[PDB]
Order: sequence, then structure tokens, then C-alpha cells
Amino acid sequence: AAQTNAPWGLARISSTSPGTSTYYYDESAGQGSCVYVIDTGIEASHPEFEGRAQMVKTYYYSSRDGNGHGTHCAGTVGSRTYGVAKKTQLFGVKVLDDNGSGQYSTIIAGMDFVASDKNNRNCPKGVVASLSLGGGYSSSVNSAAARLQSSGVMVAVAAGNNNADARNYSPASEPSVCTVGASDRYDRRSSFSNYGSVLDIFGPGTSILSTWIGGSTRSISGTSMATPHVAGLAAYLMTLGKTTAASACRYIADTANKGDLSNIPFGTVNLLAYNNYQA
Ligand SMILES: [Ca+2]
Repeated sequence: AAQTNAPWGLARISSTSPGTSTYYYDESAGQGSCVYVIDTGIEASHPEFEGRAQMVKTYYYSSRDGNGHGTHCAGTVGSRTYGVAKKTQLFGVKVLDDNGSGQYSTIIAGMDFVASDKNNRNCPKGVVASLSLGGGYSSSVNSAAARLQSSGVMVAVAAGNNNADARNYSPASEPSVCTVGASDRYDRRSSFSNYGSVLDIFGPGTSILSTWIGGSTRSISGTSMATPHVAGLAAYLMTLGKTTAASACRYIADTANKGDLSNIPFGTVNLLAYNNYQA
């Protein structure tokens, strides 16, 4: 399949080189997989999700997204226009309030919820979670991310936007989940992106157009935008039978565009997520 005039990030993820604007992907499109977005929730009624999004959990007075952030991420994973996996099922877990904040304890409870809740969902092709959130190092938070992963969910988490070493951040510093840095459309590291030996991969994170609340769209930036590219790419590859939750991050790093990014600090990976689709 070919989506012309795609958002740049989508075109990039299916290209060996920057500067193109068509997104190419197998038409299976992540059908039969599931992605959890653990964030400020999802405006499920957005036309762009076409019935494939649902809220399954909130820790606050409402499950609606009063912020927009989680809706944006969700649209990058799986909306028809702005998403990588255009046919995946989307599950929203609201651990952050409408100011985009959440206590560590709620975030942890949210991760354990998904690790049980995937047993209540239909996802023959596999299960992914996109965690675009971040805070100072906590072994409790890391540990929660490690359980989510070990239960059989491909876990992808934002490196963080501090332009610093991600070792000091959770769940970014957890070794067993996929930590995701942000790149821009000229193949440079995003200026806010964290870096470090703990990163596994880079996705598109600067000027990323996707869904927003009130049924609209906007462009915004962050490792939180890059993360759903990788989360959607895993779901897509899993429905293709190419990989599993347990080895997805590894597979994505093996098949990445290598050595193509600029401003990558010595000792951080120079890997850019890539779907290897032969159209
Ligand atoms: Ca990691």
C-alpha cells in the first residue's frame, strides 16, 4: 500500500533516505494486533480511529482525554491518516491527568493493569504498549516496565526530552524495554532528545502531525511522538509474523537504517526505525 503526502515521520519509517513524502506498508497494516497507549487517555470518538479505539482504564474522575497528548500518540500508532499501524486495535489507559501529570504509583498500577488486561483482549498477532511518559530514575517504575515486558507485551518508552543521559530517567533507563530517541526530518537528533547507552532506537519526533482532542489535528514534538512510531511499527511487524513481543525491539534495531543520523553523541546508537517494506 502507498499513502501519498503522508506525515513526514511515516514516510521516513518506510524509507532508506530522508526527504520523501509517501508512506509504504504491507496492507495487513497491523490487523489482529493491539496497542495500549498509557498517557492522558484517548478521544475514541475521533473519526480518524474509525471505531478501533477504546478507553479501558482511568485513575481519575473521567476517562476522556482533556489534554490531547494521549490522543496524539494514539493517532501516530494507529489512526487512518497519521498512524503507522492503520488497522491495529487501540486501548487507552489514563495514568496522567489533563495537565499531563501522574504520580509514580498510578503509573505503576497502569503498567500492571495492561499486563493482566491483555488477557481480556483479542490480539492474536501480539500486544504492544506505548509509554510516552518520564520522570527521574525510580527502580519501582523501571521494575514495573520490566514486568509489563516479561508478561509478553512489546514495551516502548520515550527516552525523555531533557537533552541529557537517559540513564537518569524512568522507565527510560530500564534495560529490558525499548527506549526511543527523537530525530528530525533532516535526520538530526532532535535538540531536546535524551541520549545514552540505554537508548535502543530513534524515531521521528520533531514536528509530528497527528490527531488531537475536539476532533482535530496538530503538529507537536517530543520523544513522546517518536515512541508511538516504534510502538506502531512493532504491532505492524508482529502481524506480518516477522517478530514477537519479546524480540521486537531487537528485530527493529537489527533492521534499522544505521549510521544515518547526525548529532548522535559518542556511545549512543545510530539506528533509525525502518519497516523494510519492499513495495
Ligand atoms: Ca532500554
